Parts: sequence; C-alpha cells; structure tokens
Amino acid sequence: RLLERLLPRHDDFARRHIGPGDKDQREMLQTLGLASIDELIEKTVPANIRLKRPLKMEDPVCENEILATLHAISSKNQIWRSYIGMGYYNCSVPQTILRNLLENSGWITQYTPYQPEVSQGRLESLLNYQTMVCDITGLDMANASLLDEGTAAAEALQLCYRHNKRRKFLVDPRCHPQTIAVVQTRAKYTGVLTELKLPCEMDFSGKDVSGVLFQYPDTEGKVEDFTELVERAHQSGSLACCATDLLALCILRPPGEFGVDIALGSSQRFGVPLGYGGPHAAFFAVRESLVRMMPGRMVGVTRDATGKEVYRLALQTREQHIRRDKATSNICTAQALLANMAAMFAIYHGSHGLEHIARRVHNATLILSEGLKRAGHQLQHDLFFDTLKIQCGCSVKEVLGRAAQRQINFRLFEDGTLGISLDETVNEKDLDDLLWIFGCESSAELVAESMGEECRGIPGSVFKRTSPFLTHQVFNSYHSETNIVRYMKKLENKDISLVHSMIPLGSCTMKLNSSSELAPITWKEFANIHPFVPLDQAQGYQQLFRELEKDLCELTGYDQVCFQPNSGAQGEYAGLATIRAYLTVCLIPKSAHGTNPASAHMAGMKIQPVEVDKYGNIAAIMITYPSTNGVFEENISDVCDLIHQHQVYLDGANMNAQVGICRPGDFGSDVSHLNLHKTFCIPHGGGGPGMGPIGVKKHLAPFLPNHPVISLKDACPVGTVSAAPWGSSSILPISWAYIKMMGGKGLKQATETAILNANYMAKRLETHYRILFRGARGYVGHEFILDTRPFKKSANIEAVDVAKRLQDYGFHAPTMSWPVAGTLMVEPTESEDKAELDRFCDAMISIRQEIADIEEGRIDPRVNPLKMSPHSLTCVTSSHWDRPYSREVAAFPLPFVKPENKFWPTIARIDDIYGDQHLVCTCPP
Amino acid sequence: ASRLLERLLPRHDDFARRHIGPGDKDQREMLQTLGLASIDELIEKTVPANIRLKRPLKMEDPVCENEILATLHAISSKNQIWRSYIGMGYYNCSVPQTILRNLLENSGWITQYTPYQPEVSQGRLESLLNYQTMVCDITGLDMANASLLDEGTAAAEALQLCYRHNKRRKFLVDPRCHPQTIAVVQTRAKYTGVLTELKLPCEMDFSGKDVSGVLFQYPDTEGKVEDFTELVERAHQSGSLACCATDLLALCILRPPGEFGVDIALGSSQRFGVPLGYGGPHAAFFAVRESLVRMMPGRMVGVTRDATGKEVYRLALQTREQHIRRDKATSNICTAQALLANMAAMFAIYHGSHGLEHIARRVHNATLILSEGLKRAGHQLQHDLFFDTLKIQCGCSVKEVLGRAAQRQINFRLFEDGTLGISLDETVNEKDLDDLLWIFGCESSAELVAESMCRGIPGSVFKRTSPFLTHQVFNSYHSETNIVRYMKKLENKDISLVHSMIPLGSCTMKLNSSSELAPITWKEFANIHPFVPLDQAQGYQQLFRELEKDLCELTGYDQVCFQPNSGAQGEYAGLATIRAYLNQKGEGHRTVCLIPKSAHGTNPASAHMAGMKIQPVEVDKYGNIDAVHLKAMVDKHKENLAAIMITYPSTNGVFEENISDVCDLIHQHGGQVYLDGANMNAQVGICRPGDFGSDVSHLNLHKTFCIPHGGGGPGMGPIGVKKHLAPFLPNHPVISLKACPVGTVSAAPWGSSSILPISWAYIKMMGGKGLKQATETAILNANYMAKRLETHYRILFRGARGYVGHEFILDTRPFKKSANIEAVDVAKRLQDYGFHAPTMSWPVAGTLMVEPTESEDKAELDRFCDAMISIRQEIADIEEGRIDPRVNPLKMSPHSLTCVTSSHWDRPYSREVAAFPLPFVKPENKFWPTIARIDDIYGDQHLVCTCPPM
Ligand SMILES: *Cc1c(COP(=O)(O)O)cnc(C)c1O
Ligand SMILES: *Cc1c(COP(=O)(O)O)cnc(C)c1O
Repeated sequence: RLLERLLPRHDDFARRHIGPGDKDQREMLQTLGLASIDELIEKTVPANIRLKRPLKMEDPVCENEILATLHAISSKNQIWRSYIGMGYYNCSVPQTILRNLLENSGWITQYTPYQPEVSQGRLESLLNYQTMVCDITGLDMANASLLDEGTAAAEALQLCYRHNKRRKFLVDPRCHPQTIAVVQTRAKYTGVLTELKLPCEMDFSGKDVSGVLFQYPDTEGKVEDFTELVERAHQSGSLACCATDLLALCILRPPGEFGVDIALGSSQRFGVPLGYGGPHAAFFAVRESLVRMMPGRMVGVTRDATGKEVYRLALQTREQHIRRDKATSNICTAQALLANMAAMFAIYHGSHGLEHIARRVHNATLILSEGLKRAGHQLQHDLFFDTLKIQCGCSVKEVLGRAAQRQINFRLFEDGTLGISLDETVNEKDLDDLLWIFGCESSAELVAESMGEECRGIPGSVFKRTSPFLTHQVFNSYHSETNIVRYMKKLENKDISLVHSMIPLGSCTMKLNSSSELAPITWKEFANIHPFVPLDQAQGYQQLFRELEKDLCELTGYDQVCFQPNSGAQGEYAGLATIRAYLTVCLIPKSAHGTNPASAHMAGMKIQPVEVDKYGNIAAIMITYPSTNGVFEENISDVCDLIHQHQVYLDGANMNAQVGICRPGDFGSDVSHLNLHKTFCIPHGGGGPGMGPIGVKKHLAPFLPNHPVISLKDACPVGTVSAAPWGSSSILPISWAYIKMMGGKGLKQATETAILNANYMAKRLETHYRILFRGARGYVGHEFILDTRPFKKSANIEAVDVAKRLQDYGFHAPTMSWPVAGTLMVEPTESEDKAELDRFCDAMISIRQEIADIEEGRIDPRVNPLKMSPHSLTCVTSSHWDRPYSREVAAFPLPFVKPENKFWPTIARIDDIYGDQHLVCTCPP
Repeated sequence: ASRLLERLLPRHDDFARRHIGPGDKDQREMLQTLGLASIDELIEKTVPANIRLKRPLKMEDPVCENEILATLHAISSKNQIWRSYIGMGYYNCSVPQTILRNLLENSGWITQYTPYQPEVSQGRLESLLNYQTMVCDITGLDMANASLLDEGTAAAEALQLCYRHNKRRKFLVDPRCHPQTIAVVQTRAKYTGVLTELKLPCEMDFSGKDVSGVLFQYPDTEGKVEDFTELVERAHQSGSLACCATDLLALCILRPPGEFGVDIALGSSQRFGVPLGYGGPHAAFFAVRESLVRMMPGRMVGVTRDATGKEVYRLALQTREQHIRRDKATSNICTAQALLANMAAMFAIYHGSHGLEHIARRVHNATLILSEGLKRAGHQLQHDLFFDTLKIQCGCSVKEVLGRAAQRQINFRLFEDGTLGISLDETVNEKDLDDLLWIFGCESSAELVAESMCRGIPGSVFKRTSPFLTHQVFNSYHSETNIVRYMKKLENKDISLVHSMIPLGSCTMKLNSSSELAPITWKEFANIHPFVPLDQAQGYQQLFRELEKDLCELTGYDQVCFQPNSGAQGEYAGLATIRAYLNQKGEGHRTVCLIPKSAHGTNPASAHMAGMKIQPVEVDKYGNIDAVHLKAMVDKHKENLAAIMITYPSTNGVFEENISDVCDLIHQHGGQVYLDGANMNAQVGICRPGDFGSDVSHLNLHKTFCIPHGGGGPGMGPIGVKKHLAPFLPNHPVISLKACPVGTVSAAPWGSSSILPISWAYIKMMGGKGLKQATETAILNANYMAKRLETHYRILFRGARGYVGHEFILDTRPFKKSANIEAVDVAKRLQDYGFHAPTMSWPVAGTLMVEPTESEDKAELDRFCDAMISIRQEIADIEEGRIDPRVNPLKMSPHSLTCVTSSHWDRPYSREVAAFPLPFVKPENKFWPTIARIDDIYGDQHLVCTCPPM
C-alpha cells in the first residue's frame, strides 16, 4: 500500500529480538559458503516435512503498541477481594523484592545453577528457602521447590510407595479438592489405590498402607491434633504426610513436632502474587532418613579447591538427568525464582515480622468470628487460623448479594455453607464490609471492645507454637529496605546471567526475555486474581488463553492446547496419561532427555529403550525433532507411520528449530509439550518458573486434563495434573507477547537465525573440535555437540575442565555430558549477534591451544589454566602465586576480557564428592 | 489510650522501620557510645530550645506501605490520558521499555549523585559523554553540556552567556519562540538588567551594535521551517551572537543550526525516549561554538588520562561552576537532569542515526498526509514547510471541530487568533490520522489521502545532508540483548546505594524507596501533556494541594510554589520574589543581599542571577556567622538591604544558637530573610524555619524528601513563602497559577510534576511520628560517627554544647604538614575500603564533610568509621617513617583491578592491604574502582568533550 511506504511500521520487534542484522548474516553465510538463508534451510531441514503454506497469523504488533493491545485484554478482568482460600491467599508483595528481584534481568535470565562457581547467589538464596521451610515445618531437610501444592502431595504419595512398596494410600477428604484430584491422578497411573477416609475411618491394621495424607489446618479451616493418627500409622509401618501453610505455622505447632514424616504446601503467601494460579514455589520437606528419596533439586554445603565453605546442588544422582526412569521424579524445571522471592520475604520480615503478620491475620479472623456469632450465624469449627466455615442464620442469597455489592468472593461449599479465608491484606475497613455483608449491626471496633484481651484461638490453645524459627543471621540482618536491596544485589552480582554474556546451554534456548514481554506479569489485572474466582471476573484471561491457544495450534499443527501442565515434564506426564486414557509399552530412544523415561515411569508405562545408530539417529513412542543432538532425522514421518501402524508423543523442547518452517502435527505426531520458558521467552528464573502446555490432535482432546474446582470442558478427562486449572496463568502473557509482536515472518526469521548461528559456530569450530553429529548433508539444527572426549587420552582433559575454564573467558558453559557423556552441547539461539558468537568461538579456539600446550609438553599437565579453573578473584589478587602461567593468562586470557567487564567466578573449583559425603542442606552458623 | 481493635489488629507495617536503618538495639548502643540516656536528651543538647516546635507536626495518620499505591491510585486515576498534539515543546514519544526497566527503574543507575569521584563513576560519565556527542552531532555545534533544566531555562542561559561575552544590554527575541520560553527569558533579563525586545527577524535592528544576541526557533512555535542564514549573518556583522531553540527529532532530517552559522543551539531532549511527565523531568540540551566554551553553564564531561595513562572520563573545566567560582560562576545551576540525559542518550544508542531518521521521516510524512487531508477538506494551512506541526485556519467553525476532537479525546493547541496548532509525534499511527481527518470533516482515510500524494523537508533546500551518530557507540547496541548488556556494563562501574553508604555532606543520600519510585512510571502521571486543559489533570491538582499543605506544615510557611525545578532555581525564584515584594512596597532601591562565606556556592550565584549586590559576611573561628561583622555589614547597608541568605543548620552541620536574632536584625533594617532548606533533614519534626523569622526557603526534594539523585538530577526545589510574599510568586503564561507575579522561572508551571509523587509518598507513609524519628536518627547517626572519630581526626565545628546536627567536618588539613597527605588522598583511598568519599573541600578547603543520613544502620556506620580509623593508622605510618612517603597506599589509591591482578608488583605493601584493607572488604562484595587515579589538570589542558574514536 502507498500508506505503508509513506508511513511504514513504527518498529519491528524481530530486529530487537534477533541479534544478527543484515551485515552479520551475510558474513556468516559467506563463512558457510552459502548464498542465502533459504539455501541453508533447504540443506538442513528435509524438504518433504516443511510447511506447505506459511504460518497464517495476525499481522505483527509493533513493540510500541503491544502493552496497549494487551491492556485491552487484561482490563476485562475484575480485581475483587477474594477470601476464597483453597491454598491461595492474597498477601502484601514487598515492592522492593518485586522491583529488585522479579523485575531484575540479573535475577531472572539465568537458569539452573549447574555451574556453581558463577551461581553462588541463587544457590545461597535457595539454601535460605530450604532453611526457612525446615525451621517453620520442623522437619530435617527441604528441597529447592516443587511446582505447586497438589503435585507436591502426589510426590509425597510416590515417595511413600518408593519407601515401602505398599499399594494403598489414605487421603483425608478435608484436603483441598485440587490437591485430592492431583494425588488421585498420580496414584491412578502409578498403580496405587487411594481411599478417601477421615482419621477415625482410617484402617492401618492390615499393614498394607503406604502412607496417609492430611491437612493442617484443613480445607474447612479446622486445626486438629494428628498426634494419635500419626502414631497409629507409624505402628503399622506407614508414613504420615501433612499438607500445611507456612504463615499458619508461624503461630501453630508444626508437623515436625507431632511426628510427621513429610510436610508440604505452597510458599505463595510469603510475598508472591495470586497469579491466577501461579507461579508459586511449593515446599516439600522430609525426615533425615527419607532424604535419599527426595524429589527435585536440593542445595547443599560443600568445599571448594581451597577448602572454603560454598554451595552447590546436592545428591544429584536422585534426579532425572542422572537416574532417568529410576529417578525420584521427572521434575526438571521447578520454581526457583519464586522460591527465592519467598525466602526474601522471610528475610525481610524475620521470624518477628512473620509472627506479627500471622497474629494479625488470626485476630482479624477471630474478630470476624465473634461478629458472625453475635449476628446469629453458626461457625462449624472453634479453632482455626484464618479460615471459617459458616452456616448462615439468614438467607445465603442475600449475603452473597451484599458480598457482590462490595466485590468480595467467598468459597461456596457443596453443602450450602460458606468459606471465608482472611489474609495479610485484611484491615478494619474490610472487616467492616464483611460484618455488614453478614448483617451484623456492629463494627470491627465495637466487636473488639467486647472481646476484651484475654488470649483466644491459637495462642489460648494447646496448639500454640513454642519452638523458634529463623534464628540464623540471614533472617535477622536485612530488615531495612537499604539492607535488603544490598543483599539482593550482592547475590545478583555473583551470578552470571544474560545481562553479561551468551549462555549457550544446549536444549535450554537461552534467548531474549524482552522487557515489553515481561512488563505485564506484575500488572494487577494479571497478578492479583484468585485462581478460583467466578469466570466473569477473569474474561481477560479467557481471551488470553484462546488467542495463545489458537496461535500455538497454528505453530504446531495441533487442534487444541491444554495450559494446565506447569513444566515440560508435567506436559510429558500429562500427554502420556492422555494417551493411556484414550487407549502400556512406551518406546524411548536412549538419546531422550531424562524427563522422558521418568515421565513414562510416572505415567505407569513399561519403558522399552531404543538404541541410537553411530550417526546419532534412532502404547507410544517419545521422539524429539530435532534430535537431542541438534540433528534433523531424514525419515521422521516413517517413524510416526510405523507406530501408528501398530500413538506418537513428540518432545517440543527443540521447537526453536521448527517454528515457521515445519510443524510436528503435520508429520504424524499426536501430542507435544512445548517449553514456553525455552522457545517462547518465559524467563528461566534460576531454574523456574516454566510452562509446558500440550497440543493434541482432535482425537486426544476429549481426554485432556480437567480440574475439580473450575471446569475445563463427549469429555472423558485423564484427571487433573496441576493445582490450578491453567497452571501459572500470570506468565502466559510473556509468550503471547512474543508471538503477537514477532508475527509469522518474525517467528520464521528467528528460527532461521537460530539455525544460522548454530551452523556458523559449528563451521568455525570444526577444525578445532569434532562436531559429533550432523545431518545427511552436513548441517546441524539449532545446537551442536563438541566431542571433547579425545582430550582425555591426549591431555588428561575432561569436559568439566573446559566448562570451568570458560568461566575465565566470561562465559557460562554450554550443556555438559548430555546427550553424550564427556561432551559439550552448544545452543546460541537467535538473540545473540555475530560478535558475541565470535567471542565464544575464539574462547574455545584459545582453549584448544591450551589443550595443545598440554598435549605437547609445553606446560605442566597437573598445573595449567584448564585444571586450576575457574580462577577466582581471591586466587588472582593473592600475594602468593606459584603457577607456571601468568595472572593475565588466568583471568584475562584474550583482549575482549577486560577489567571494565570482568565477571569474577566467586570461588575456586567445586568439590562434588565432599558435599554428598558431608550432607548439610541448611544455612550453616 | 489505644482502641482494643488497634491492640488486637495493629498497623500492618510502619514504613519508618524500613526507611530508618538503626532499630532499637542499634540506637541504644549508639546512645551508650555518646553517654546519653535517650534520643530526647540528644535533641535537647543539639537543637536550641527556643526555636523548637511548641506542638508536634499536625499531619494525617501514616499510611502503611502495603496501602500506599492504592491510596495514590485513588488520586492519579482522576487524571485523563488524552492524545495530546498540543506541541509547545513537549511531544509524546515511545519510551523504549528496556531503557525504562533497566535504567529508570534500576536502583544501580538512579541512587548515585554527581560524578565527583570519577574512578567509581566512569559508567554515568561515559553515558553523559554519549549525550554530549549526540547533541553536538545533531545540532552541528562544537561542544555541549551534560544537561540543563528545561528549554526555557536553557534559552535564558543563552541570553546570559551573550551578556557575559559582549556586555551589551539588549537581547532580541523572535515572538515565534514558544511562549513559556519567552516568559523565562524575559524574567532572567528583567533581574539581570538586560532589555529584551520581541521582534520578528525583519523588525530586528542590529545596526546600533548594542545587541548582545538574538534568540529564534527552528522549527518555530507555529511549525514553520525558515532559513535564518541572513539573520545570523546580519547579527554577526554587528558583533551579536545568534541563539537557536530547536528540536532533536526535527534535526534528524533538517539541516541543523551549526550549518547556518548559529553560535548557541538549545532545546529539550524529551522526545528522545522520555515521558511527557506533565512538565518534567527532561534533560535540556545546550551546545556552543568552540570559542564560547569558557562561558558554558552546567557540567560538561571531558576526556583525560588516569595515573597509568589510560583514556578515561571526568567533569571538565569545573572552575566555571558554582562550587568553585560562586557569584562569578557561569550559572547557579548545580543539580541538573543527568538521569534523563542518560535516558535520551540510550534512546539515540538504541535507534542509531538510522532509527532516528526512520522515526523522524515517519512523523513528518504523517504530518504531510494530515496536511493534504485538511486542505482537501477546505481548511487553510498557514505554512507550507514544517516538520511535525501545522497551523490551521478552519474553513468551518472552530467549535464544531473542537467538539469532535473532544469526542475522540484529542487536544489541539488553541491559538489566541482562533487558529489551531497540531503537533504530531512518534506515537501517531494510521488510526490516529483517521480520527484526526474525521475531526476536520475529511471523509477520506489516511490510506486514501496517501495514495494521491518526495515533498516537504526531503523535497526542499532544508534537506539534511550531514551525517550524525557515526561513532561506534551509536552503531553497536541495537539488539535488546546488547543494550541491556551495555546499560549493565556502565551500571556496574558506578558505586551506588545498592553497594554502600555514600555519606556526602550536603546531599542527604537517604533511601529512595521502591514504593515511592513505582508511581513515576504510571501512565496517569508520566503520559500527560503539561499544557492539557485542567479538567484532565485533576489528580495532579489534588497531589499538588496535599503535598503543598504537608510541606507548609513541616516548614511553617503559608504557600508553596512547585515551579522551581532545582534548589538553585528555588533560590533564584525566592530572591526574585523578595525583589518583586520590595518593588511593590516602594523600596526597589534595596538590592543588597548579605551572604555568609560558608554558604553553598549556589547562594551567591543565585543572587547575582537575581540582580542583587552581594555583601559577604564572615564566619568566626567557631564556624558561626560572625556577629560583629554582621552587625557592621547590616549598618553599612541598612538603607539598601534586601535580604540575607542563611542556612539552618549551617553548612558545617552546626545549629546556630541565636538564629531568631539574626532574622530579627534583618527585619529591623528593612530586608527579608531567605533560608536555604538543603539541610532540612536536621529540622523536620523538630523545628521549622518559618517559626523563627524566615520568609522564604527552597526545599531540596531530591535530598531531604527521597527523590533519587540520578547521577546529578533530576531534582525539585519548591519554595515555601510567608503570606506576604505569596502574591509575587512565579506564574506561567500558558497555565495560570494565581496577584503581582515575579515572572516565570521554569518552562512548565509545576516543574517536573511526575517526580512529585515520590516526596508525597515518603511524607504520607512516614507521618508526623516517622518524619520526626527520621530527623532524630539522622542527628543520632551523625553524632555517633563524630563521637567515634573525634580522637583520630578533628571534628572542626560543633554546637554550643558540643553536638553536631546531621553532618560534620573532619579536618584532614594537618596531615598536609605531617605526612604530605591531602583530603583527596583520603577520598581515593576510601574507594579501596568500598566507600564513595564524603563531600570534599567545601565548606572548608582540604577537609571532608560527612552526612550518613538516617537510612543507614549502625553496622554500616561502623564500617565507615573503621575505614577512617584504619586510614588514620596509614597516615601514622607515613608520619612515623614506617612506610615510604611517596609510595604508599594513600598516594597510590584508588587501586584498580588491573593494578592488583598484574604480574608486575613493585610496591612496599601487599595486594591484600591495597584491595582488602579490613575483613569486611571481601571478594564476594568487592567493588572495583575501574581506573587508577584521575589526572585533573591534564583534561582541562587537552579539552576533548565528545566520544573519542573506537
Ligand atoms: C529442557 C527440556 C525439558 C524441560 O522439562 P521441564 O520440566 O520444563 O524442565 C524437557 N525435555 C527436553 C528434551 C528438554 O530439552
Ligand atoms: C544541594 C544544595 C543546594 C542546591 O540544590 P540543587 O538542587 O543542586 O540546586 C543548595 N544549598 C545547599 C546547602 C545544598 O546542599
């Protein structure tokens, strides 16, 4: 149009997202000996599996309009005061943690702390989170987060099965309903029988029961003594698992002190938004003797090469990347970032501030309780923390009518009674609205005057907490705003992130997490809605779900998406369970991510491994296209046809090599998870949050996950896989914004440049290191493997030496020893420009020459920069220097590493064995 | 006495507990160190009894931090965000979100102040050098400063520069300059003694050789692009200078002032990625020819060497500024708009010349399109050639147009003569063009108008053909990934409040809280045009009233004027109001202003700018105003006495015993009392300047009331006045503030309105109790530090009973004789201990002045005292011969990373002593000075004030 020539688009976000401009791409193409981008794709991606017609999507939205566009959606939501409860409680998110951690690119762009020596910040903070959970729950050791409350409870069930092998598990029906549904789904496919029984109905006599799950306080609000239940279970060989609340436990005697084996719940009310379901770090802590069976990551204390006390992920042999189908769970990405928010919450308040918040909430509930009783309403339970169950003396409708006038939501119980869960945000004004809602012609002031100040409730009961918590210096040091900012910065600056340098982690897609994408996750219209609100309050979210679904259906070739799964691994489990509901043998290549076999074990499938040939190539199969080695298989249609002849799950984690070029649904796949936090810009967050939505073909849609609280429907659902119906809803705007900004053209170009960048790097490094696997005509997809294994024989150099030595050149290492042990796998993504790629290649080329010096007797084979790496500031600034290379070689190996940009590894090399032999997983004194 | 509810259900939080560092335990220990039982005893012994409050501050109940944003939202949502195409120097722009998030809302960019200590400030120094380079390239002039306050104040500075250059008393102003620009220039001329004349180029008479300079605008306020070559040449042939107000976006496609002979180019940098802000803050630009640079106002970054010979940055030719030359300085300006200059530089780095040309072409073509649509519809365009601004005579009724405009919530500029101004901007899309065309009754769409259309600037002789932004810095960081990395690189070179206490005397480096900062980027504050109709800014009005009333109550004044956009502007404004009052009263012969020699350099400069005869008053050996010399000087000038400028407490941190007497004395002899409020952090909740005889004070919101220091701006300097001065307070020619106004001192009626919420939020969160406690702890902390250092260094001045206020001076001068150690040695050596130095060599040369503020806790204060105590022992080593006097830690400081990690080490102390002097300085928190010691003389001898190659 002539308008478009006179008045072009204001901006094109693809130009900001994609690093290499025109000049870079031409030069990279010259380096590959190719005339154009299309030629590269034609020589990489098999012709017969490419798209017929280009992605059909909306015209791209300029970056300078994306927030107004999205506001037109989010403003459709209504922000009521929700006192629904059910595991989500509004809280006061300290603005300084929101600003300096959540909206800080130096906290949120890094991923899992695999490389500890450039990750001590987030490792300390996750150690703070564990310490907090252990102190408050009263149990011995806690993990570095699970996905949500209900999954954490399923993991408790699974832990119990792993401990004693018994096929029965008793559930208290007073657990939250979404918790029950997720535990029953896991039990169903793991082969364990669950029974809904109250403590008095629970029969342990038969010595068949693995464990019991109850809640404290329970879903109705009641505080109950489980000492006797726990003792009865113990005398019959069963374990006792307790879902709980960290705020409640600030004044309640905790599960640890009435014999509980496993304590779990959500950390959400410790300073994290409602988020319309997530993301929230769940907690999960166990007795000392159960720790070998712990799920997820767990920070421990160890030594470095100098003997300094330092942090690192401990007992890693439990996890998916080592033990695969024999692992303690399929979980990979958890909710590291939001665990760190909650730990900062507890550091900022201290035990003293958490007691103040908890007492205040409880007294506000006690006050409301007396007001309602005065007015002729009936309270079902005398002792509670923050939650009342009310039989209305007057009409329930007229109450709800008034409640609607003050825009307040209650929990509507099946039996016609009401749930009210007060929280940290509740003040006098709200109590007055609440008392007016129930027709009590008395204010909160006046009700309080005739209560007196004899202690009542929890402080006046035998359930009074007497044990201390958060006595470590870290929880009693950073209470001024000035101090917490300084502390958050100190830990930030220890962690190498995307504000520093490329993090080319294979199968992680460390691409740009844009500001404009990130902004909306802290908008009140997304962050401050309770997941279980009536749907007329969440019509903005509905529209977001539809638009993102439709877009994702179009990129993948599937028919319907389910947002419920809140990690890739959860999507695999969900996808496999949907295949089983539609219908047990699951074929899995040995090249598959460790989540693949673990998910299948969790979904109750018999795993048959399939071998990989020497060129790297190969109820259901799990495939990945491209290969977890970055190579496109020539005849993937044939594999899909073959399985269908006798369903096909396709792992989507490598979709950044596909988008706008080919689609898994077009070539025979029935179901895929997508990693939104890897391909679609959700921030990696130090190891979470992520989302793992599954696209399915028409025929699987009737069996997709449902939810017992908010209904997601010929339906025949597999069950329920996450605590919240659409998982971590509040981070979904990030991927919607990427997609709507990029458009069809931009998304295609991003995939193009991801492949270009990976091949350019491989090309540059091919005469220095072996590129282990390639496609039929020699080209890789979006990543490649450098075979460092030969340097073991020639120089006694291991991949780990190269990993640590890279830190000295200003780079986080690529992915290590997977899919192939003793190798590096490299994924630059599209967001990094030529000069950044050239620095990484030059660092590797220079390291190659260091290996050559050892291979040639030019430098001591025991004491060289590779074996002594990383080189800390304390090492390099010491007066003591007794090494046969200079300090310049150690810390500034090439001229692009300058004092002006020098990132310091904060410690010497990590000792892996020592920490697991001296297991300490709480902040030491 | 409390309600039962308040005991069962106390306040959710108290922000004073987060703002004030020392808790109960700290304060008890500090009190023990002072030998005092309680806080009240301290105050009783510090602040004289007779000037203290008779009753507590009467203020609203404090607002919990967890409700402050909801409370403020109830005010801000009263504003209406229309699409404003008013123009008049403010043009909506698309603020790149990544710069907003990673710079504006980064505490690592905004908490630091003026880059006095260059070796821990190279980041923001490079960025200000980027800003200068950008201005110089785009304007085509030789050297630019590191920001002025706004467009109109920059134009007044041009007038003043011209007077300084040639001493002629006439200055010609084009009436097609923006009206607020004219009003601010006329106000400055009025009190400086220069006569302005409003004359069009053809009416301008340069032939008498009595014209200092001329000011015109390009494009002018009506939108027109005109050739000023001949005007400039005529002025030059008669000895006058030519000053040009301009627009940086416009100049991306227009040949700039540099290429038609202009001597001074200025304007606002606001379009380059900074919000409308309902007036501010925006960095103004100001650039000059090579030969005029000695007379430059403000700061200016220059290139120099460090001790190793490395190329590095620092503030250049500092002898021009207020802190050195005082009343002989090139201006009174101190705090400028450093942070917003850095935003605009990042804007230009992110877009490059190529992206700025794209934005500018797009805006211009959007205007050309609108232009053809209006002509088709029967409306008359007054000027053929424009950038983004049309002047329209409506073919139909103006009312029916404005009626329709109101229906699409669009504002135009209403000219006095019944015509309309429309200024398009970067935010204007097809949809808006269509609304605009519908507004004027053109039934054609933008698409259709465009189909029947190079013309405009590209088709004219005004086409820009000169390049700009050819340096690598403007062609390197176009990916979002790169610009984030670049902003971080510069952030991490700058020590800030995310690292350690910055105890800068006379700066009040207190907490800039997140919850206070959050609202400044709310659309309801950030995206309103300063000249909108007032029914669109009723939230702002309510904010102004509430903050005014609160500030009136803390100060004892009757009315506040928010127009002045720095403390120094408030001084100038306050002094000018005193002169207008005196003129009204029959007493304009009174021009003498008495100023103690201890006064901030802004004091004498402001008085010179306001046209007062300065008489210095001496200070005695005890640090007080010399009562004999004062009495003499009062008597000498009693018939001509206009004012005194005092500071309570003194600029040395001491409370004067008889300040009432000083005020009474001046009032006895026919003059008014101006009180410099910059030290109000020692007063709030305890005493009030209005109660003891003061008539007028500026307050520094960016010092006492939590506005972020921003690397040297932004600030606000509101003046409180007594009833009798209120009729003479500044007004504004566009939005009426009323009366017999002094004139207009800032471009925007309430200055930088969008940062005012920060101080409102501090005040409403703290309450009467919290504000008092903050002042209490500021005084406690300062005395505790002085107490701990008194046997190692001389505390130069104290109050009558031995106690200081909120700051104190360490007399380091004796170490010159005993060890050949200068204050600067101590300043640089402190960097090695992880601290930015305190304020240096003012009020007393060769000394350090220390202000911890209330926001820092005991352990942080103890770290600073231990660093000083340890440095004392280093000085002792030189005094007693234990270490070389030339080569020791103090003389070699700061110690950079490159120095300490070198293989070559030839110093008589260890690397550990150099970089980790005490155990609290650890690898895990080590802040590195990024360069060796700065060479001060070399840079001023080899003046280079733009980014050098590569
Ligand atoms: C990264 C990745 C996953 C991620 O699973 P999460 O639970 O989201 O961490 C799964 N599969 C493959 C092949 C991956 O590369
Ligand atoms: C900071 C200051 C000023 C002027 O403030 P600006 O905002 O920089 O103009 C005046 N007097 C004293 C004592 C100051 O500290």
